[PDB]
Amino acid sequence: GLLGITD
Repeated sequence: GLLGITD
């Protein structure tokens, strides 16, 4: 989820 990156 962080900046849309994986988590």
